[PDB]
Formats: sequence, C-alpha cells, structure tokens
Amino acid sequence: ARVAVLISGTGSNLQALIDSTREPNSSAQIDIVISNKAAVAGLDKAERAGIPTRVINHKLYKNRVEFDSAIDLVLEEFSIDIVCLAGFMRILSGPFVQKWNGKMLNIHPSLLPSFKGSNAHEQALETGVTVTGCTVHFVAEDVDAGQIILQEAVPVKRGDTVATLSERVKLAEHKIFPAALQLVASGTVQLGENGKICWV
Ligand SMILES: Nc1nc2[nH]c(CCCCc3csc(C(=O)N[C@@H](CCC(=O)O)C(=O)O)c3)cc2c(=O)[nH]1
Ligand SMILES: NCC(=O)N[C@@H]1O[C@H](COP(=O)([O-])[O-])[C@@H](O)[C@H]1O
Repeated sequence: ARVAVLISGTGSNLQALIDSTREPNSSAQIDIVISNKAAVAGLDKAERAGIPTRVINHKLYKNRVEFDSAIDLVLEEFSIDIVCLAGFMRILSGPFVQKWNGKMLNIHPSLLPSFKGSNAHEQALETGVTVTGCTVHFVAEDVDAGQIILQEAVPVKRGDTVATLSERVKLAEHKIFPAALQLVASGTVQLGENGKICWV
C-alpha cells in the first residue's frame, strides 16, 4: 500500500513511520510527505530519508475545501492508498474525509474519547488524570471521533508538564502508529460497512 504522511511540525511520528515502513515485512511504503508549513523539521527528516516532499500552505487558499483539494491533487499524483496524519494540525473538510473514508489514520495524544482537540496534554494535566495515553483512529468528519484502531496507556507523573508528559506519550505514539499503519496496509483491519472497525 502506498502511503502519504501529512505533517505540520517536528516529525517524530513521521520518523517512526519511515523506520517501520522500511522493514522487509512492511506492507506500507511512504511515497510522499506533505506539510502545510514551510521549514519544519519533519521536512528535513523526509529529505534525509529520500522521500519526496510538498509544502501546501493553507494560508494561501480561500477556504478549507480549496486547501484540501490541493492536498488531494498530490495524493492522486502519487497514487496514494492510505493517508497518515502525523502531527498535522488542520481540521479536514467533510468531502475530503468522506473520499478517504477507511483510508486515513490520525494519531492523537490522549486515550480517546477523553481530551479531544488540539491541546490534549493541557487538558489531561488540568483534569488531573494519573493515566493518559495515545490513540490511532480512522479519521471521520467529527474531529477525534472516528473509529479507534489502537491505543496505549501512559502514566502521568506528579509534577509533569506538557514538556515531560508529551515526551513520555510520544514514545508510545511511535509504537502504535507504525503498528496501526501495518494493520491497515496489510488489510488486517478495515473500517466496516456498518462503520465499526473490522478485524479480518
Ligand atoms: N474532519 C477531521 N479532521 C481532522 N484533522 C485531524 C488532524 C489533527 C487535528 C487536531 C486538531 C483538533 S482541533 C484543531 C484545530 O482547531 N485546527 C485549526 C488550526 C490549528 C493550527 O493550525 O494550529 C484549524 O484547522 O483551523 C486541530 C484529525 C481530524 C479528524 O478526526 N477529523
Ligand atoms: N492530532 C493532534 C495532536 O495533538 N497531535 C500530536 O502532535 C504531536 C506531533 O509530534 P511530531 O511532529 O513529533 O510527530 C504528536 O504528539 C501528536 O500526537
């Protein structure tokens, strides 16, 4: 299966996917990395790995639908089967999500359905949980509400900050995102017609 990875930043999840998809038994190959932001470290990681990159600046488009259409053009250019959102921080439009239904995965740094949104660690810390974690899910139109593929729990330590908690949770992200991508690329897991996850 041919994979696009979309990023907005550092790209540690991208790097874990590059490493995993290059193992001999990988059912996935990364053929393009797309960033909505220029000069982010994730682009360096892609280029060093010899993977093509495109920057599609969302600021340059009239609305969400036109931005998504620009992304979609590149996905078609590279005959992409599966999209991974790896630190990509834009909400996607309904028609784009619908087109890629069952083919697009996101990593989120909480145990969904807790702490949906763009500041999950801040929420976890404010709430005072002692266990958080991360989630890989299929992307649905409602943000962070799509069908869950894998999750991993991560303890919150007393005195944690966003810096220390995000560091600990990223170690788990780098485990489950490669595992989830392999499950979907191998056809082991799919989004069922009834909308629920199907292990074949
Ligand atoms: N339809 C849909 N789009 C998705 N995009 C992502 C990817 C993960 C999204 C996380 C996220 C949660 S809220 C937010 C946000 O408000 N973004 C802003 C801009 C944020 C920024 O640029 O810094 C926006 O899009 O206007 C970003 C996941 C996901 C999803 O499940 N469904
Ligand atoms: N999807 C919402 C969200 O908060 N995503 C989070 O952004 C970070 C990106 O790090 P990276 O650029 O090093 O992969 C990751 O922790 C990811 O779970």
